[PDB]
Amino acid sequence: TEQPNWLMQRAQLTPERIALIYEDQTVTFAELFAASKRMAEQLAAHSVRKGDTAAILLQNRAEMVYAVHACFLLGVKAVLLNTKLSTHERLFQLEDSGSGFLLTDSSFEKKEYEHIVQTIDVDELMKEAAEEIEIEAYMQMDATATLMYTSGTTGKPKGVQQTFGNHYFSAVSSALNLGITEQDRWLIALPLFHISGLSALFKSVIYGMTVVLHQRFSVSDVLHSINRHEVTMISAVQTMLASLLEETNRCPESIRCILLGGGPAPLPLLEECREKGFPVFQSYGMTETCSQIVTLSPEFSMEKLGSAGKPLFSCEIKIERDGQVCEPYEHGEIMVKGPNVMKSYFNRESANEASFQNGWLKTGDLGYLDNEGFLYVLDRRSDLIISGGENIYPAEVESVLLSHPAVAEAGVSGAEDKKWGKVPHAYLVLHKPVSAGELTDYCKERLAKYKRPKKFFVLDRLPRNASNKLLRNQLKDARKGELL
Amino acid sequence: TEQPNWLMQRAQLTPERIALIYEDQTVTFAELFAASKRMAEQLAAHSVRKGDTAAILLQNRAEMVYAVHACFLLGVKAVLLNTKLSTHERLFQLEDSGSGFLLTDSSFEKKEYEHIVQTIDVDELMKEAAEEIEIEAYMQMDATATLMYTSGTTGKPKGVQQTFGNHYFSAVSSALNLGITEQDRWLIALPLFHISGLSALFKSVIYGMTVVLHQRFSVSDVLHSINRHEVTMISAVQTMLASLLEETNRCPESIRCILLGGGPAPLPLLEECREKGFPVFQSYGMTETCSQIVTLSPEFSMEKLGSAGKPLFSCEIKIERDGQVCEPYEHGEIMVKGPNVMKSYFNRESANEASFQNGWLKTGDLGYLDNEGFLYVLDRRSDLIISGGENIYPAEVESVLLSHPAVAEAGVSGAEDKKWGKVPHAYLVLHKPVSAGELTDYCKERLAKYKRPKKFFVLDRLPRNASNKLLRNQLKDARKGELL
Ligand SMILES: CC(C)(COP(=O)(O)OP(=O)(O)OC[C@H]1O[C@@H](n2cnc3c(N)ncnc32)[C@H](O)[C@@H]1OP(=O)(O)O)[C@@H](O)C(=O)NCCC(=O)NCCNC(=O)CCC(=O)c1ccccc1C(=O)O
Ligand SMILES: CC(C)(COP(=O)(O)OP(=O)(O)OC[C@H]1O[C@@H](n2cnc3c(N)ncnc32)[C@H](O)[C@@H]1OP(=O)(O)O)[C@@H](O)C(=O)NCCC(=O)NCCNC(=O)CCC(=O)c1ccccc1C(=O)O
Ligand SMILES: [Ca+2]
Ligand SMILES: [Ca+2]
Ligand SMILES: [Ca+2]
Ligand SMILES: [Ca+2]
Ligand SMILES: [Ca+2]
Ligand SMILES: [Ca+2]
Ligand SMILES: [Mg+2]
Ligand SMILES: [Mg+2]
Ligand SMILES: [Mg+2]
Ligand SMILES: [Mg+2]
Ligand code: NA
Ligand code: NA
Repeated sequence: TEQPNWLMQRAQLTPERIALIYEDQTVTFAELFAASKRMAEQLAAHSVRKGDTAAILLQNRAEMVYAVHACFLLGVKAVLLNTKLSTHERLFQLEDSGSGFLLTDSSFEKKEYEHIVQTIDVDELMKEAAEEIEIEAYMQMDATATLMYTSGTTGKPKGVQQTFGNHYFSAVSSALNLGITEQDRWLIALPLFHISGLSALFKSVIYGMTVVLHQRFSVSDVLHSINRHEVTMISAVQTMLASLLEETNRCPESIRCILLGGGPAPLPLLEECREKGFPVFQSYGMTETCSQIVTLSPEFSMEKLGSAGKPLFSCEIKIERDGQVCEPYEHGEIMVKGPNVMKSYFNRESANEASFQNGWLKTGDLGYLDNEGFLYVLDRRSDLIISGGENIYPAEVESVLLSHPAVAEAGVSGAEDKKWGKVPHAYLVLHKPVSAGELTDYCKERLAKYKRPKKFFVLDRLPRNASNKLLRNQLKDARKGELL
Repeated sequence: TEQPNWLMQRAQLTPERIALIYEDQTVTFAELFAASKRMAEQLAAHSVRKGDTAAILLQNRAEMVYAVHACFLLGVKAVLLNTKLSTHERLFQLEDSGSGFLLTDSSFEKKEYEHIVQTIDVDELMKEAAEEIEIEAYMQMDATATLMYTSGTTGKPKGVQQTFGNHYFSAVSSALNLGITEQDRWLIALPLFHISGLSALFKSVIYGMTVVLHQRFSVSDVLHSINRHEVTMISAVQTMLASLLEETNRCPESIRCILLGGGPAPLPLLEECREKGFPVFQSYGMTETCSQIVTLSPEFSMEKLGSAGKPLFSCEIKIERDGQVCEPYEHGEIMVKGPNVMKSYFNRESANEASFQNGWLKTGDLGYLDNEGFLYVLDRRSDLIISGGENIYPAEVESVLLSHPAVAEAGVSGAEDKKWGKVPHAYLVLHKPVSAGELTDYCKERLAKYKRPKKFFVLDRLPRNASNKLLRNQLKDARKGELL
């Protein structure tokens, strides 16, 4: 039921091994444990207690890594907040998660959260003296460790409860797939508030593996850092991968794995990576599975071009249509099972009832298996748009647009975009006149920047079926004029 | 609470990878699952049912690997029988374990067991037609998978219940310690009825790693097999390591890990291996921990010479004397904890109550921890003699000797042996005269070869404490004459 705290045990086993490279800082596992314990001590002085929930709002920094581990050492659930959200979106997640604390810094406006939660500046925190405490020496396998919001298909996101067991099994199953050696070093340049970034911190302490951490993604900095630090592993969404190949015809020799996830990649990009020797491992995974649950090796990447691979060890996948399992190549809903699959959504009894069916999680994605069991994800959802690896839910964007008094009805769908893959376009029926600029200013207070419509169209009615349900796939073809 | 059957998933994932090389003949994971399923179907036709217990009595052969997996595919607990035991010793274990079946071959005297268990000849079995069955597609993590007998300190051994979860976590923790790559291959030339050998079969399917299986250990054949099949990993007890060093001064280039366990090694041997580049990882582990639980890497083998190393990830060790905490360097009983620790001894109420203390397992070994947490096991037991990595319990050997009509009292202690480490000597008080030849003939029917006393001595009294308990340590000193 329990394991020794991973960071604590890792510091006991290999104290001097490097845990984190960040800018000009190198942090050993012994130093990481000491810093996380000290932050935990300072948090306990601000009355944080075992069983509490603490939200984290930070850019990728060493201090963010300390805060996550410090929560674990106190027995406190960590809510990872997306730094690009508007205040309005964060406030809902602070309230819905039951967070009693917000750990952030001066680059965010702490004042507008004072009413809901006790706000703590991580940099001022670390300057304070505090009593020593007895830390939580054990992680309970079925306890919720972290919460991440996603799947806003009804208009508001759901908090995914990720257990310590989920994270352990994700890291173990990935190591069984990719192999692990003492020389491996993993570069993380995507957000730590997504499981793509955060999972590397759990791999780090479980494997005893260095993470090279970047605050932002810059191709030139990443190539320099790979060379300076002998990086062997790197995670990317397809936009990042495309930017890398835009920069160089050759992959750095030390890279043995580019773990690609977070949405579909254009086929010519995968073909060019294979032709030029970039060792891309395409993968399929989500917040609910605590990162990858299916991965595709480069040796199959051309024969199975388009596939996300096979399930990781201990994990399982099937394709069902209306509760009947599908034959090979027959399209249906992707359902997954495994020790890395989330406990449940937080405080969403009805969604949990619908999403789980006898131990399997319904993903809401459509796909098929070929006759050797390789997974092919079909890009057919209209309730989800993926831009630069960031999920966007039309129901959320439509809810915000409807709230404007000039707006009678609203529909949002994804438009092709050479850089971002897809971007949201808005389709409106209006009571009163309103310009695109007005609408964009109105959305800025309520939606993260990547969620706001890149184009607006005006219609007399939107396409609906006989049950009055919006037909989002038909928006791009309806009689419309562009709104300026 | 369950995982897909490891062999089934591994065959699904990498069917063409080599699972087993035996007499240089190759078995892929696809072929291994097919042979294991077919033997399971043949066993079901002999009325073997989910929930039964089957004992296995086989030398190291491919068919013994099939049998273990076939049991898993039927949901049957597998009792691994030591092939060196007398018929008498094996009959006790068949009855104690509740085995309904015995899976063996014509190398063994099957007629002796058919009064207690239904005996099945694996070679005859594989020639039979049988109907297809629905195999058990999942392994229950807390269900007992295998039973192995050990710890005969009361005079009869105890059956260790090893769960699927125990074997999974043993394999994962070892991979996290040693690293794992697609090129790794593991050579096993020690009995599959010990967990030293059996654990490699589970590493094999979980990692997707070839096992090179030898029926016996010959140094020249092991060396030829390493270079022929590019072996990288090999398991050994110290007698095996000494034979290797007598044969060659150079370790084969492909070997990256010699995993040493099963008892203490002479320090000049460990120093010589380090001097000549043999990558020896000394370890501490037992049946009850489903193999290694503490291991030491070559980089510390000089500075920590005599150490067993540090606990594997997820595992823990402490030292206690009289239930009190022991400071570093303070001697006490080694106690261990981890997901690889056995469920319990089978139907041994008093032993389970005495051996488990608040979630920790008392090992019966004495040791201490240095100020960096490295474990030093002190060779101090007199209730256990280790001969060539085989455990010998004086209580068992004394019981056999006492049952002889001429024998009034008996005490067995370990004598130094250059080749085997320790061999048993017997110390006897006699009712009537009896020769050493007659006692040896008597012991042939009741004890495995390595357990039989190599020398007998006759005394008028044996060393005993105030409560008339034998003081086995002091037998060596006693006033005695050799019995010819
Ligand atoms: C793609 C990223 C790196 C782009 O950010 P960046 O700021 O560098 O963009 P630039 O090219 O430099 O230009 C900045 C302008 O572009 C805007 N912008 C930035 N991001 C987006 C965006 N997503 N969509 C639309 N616009 C964007 C900026 O606002 C700016 O605009 P201007 O001011 O100039 O006008 C960055 O977005 C990024 O890091 N994306 C990745 C986020 C992510 O990690 N998603 C994955 C989520 N899914 C999961 O975590 C589960 C699957 C998983 O675990 C996984 C995923 C990937 C890899 C591995 C795994 C795994 O299994 O381990
Ligand atoms: C040491 C071995 C290989 C010796 O056997 P072998 O038959 O090859 O000996 P020879 O020198 O060739 O001479 C043959 C005659 O020698 C007699 N004899 C054989 N063995 C012994 C013995 N142990 N003691 C005394 N005499 C012996 C025979 O009479 C033979 O005569 P013939 O009949 O041939 O004419 C062999 O004994 C051996 O394989 N020992 C290892 C057993 C073992 O596996 N012990 C480990 C048990 N402990 C565990 O499994 C838990 C710890 C663990 O998991 C582990 C252990 C080691 C390494 C790694 C791990 C791990 O954690 O994964
Ligand atoms: Ca500053
Ligand atoms: Ca990672
Ligand atoms: Ca893969
Ligand atoms: Ca953005
Ligand atoms: Ca054993
Ligand atoms: Ca007890
Ligand atoms: Mg950038
Ligand atoms: Mg099996
Ligand atoms: Mg019978
Ligand atoms: Mg031999
Ligand atoms: Na691989
Ligand atoms: Na200590």
